[PDB]
Amino acid sequence: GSSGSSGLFIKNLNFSTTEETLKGVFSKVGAIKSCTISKKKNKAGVLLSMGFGFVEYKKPEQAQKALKQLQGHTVDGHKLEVRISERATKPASGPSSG
Repeated sequence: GSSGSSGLFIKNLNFSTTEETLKGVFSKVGAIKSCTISKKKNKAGVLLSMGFGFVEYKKPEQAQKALKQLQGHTVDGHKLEVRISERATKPASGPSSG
């Protein structure tokens, strides 16, 4: 019984994709409060995405819109998975090699 929260979880983020571009695409809906993509220090030591990130908005609404509004958008030839951050259901990340 509570509607209204900030934050957005993204998946399938092309390693090539950057924070700048992400802000632009999301900047269409409204003013972004804070954007941070899951990036770690690799062998080289460069901040590279991990295929997912977290976008924040100034108001719950904006996030509620950009959620699906941005969903389906063909980015880098691949579609991203947008979800309402802070969701009870945990993301099931399957393996790749095998």
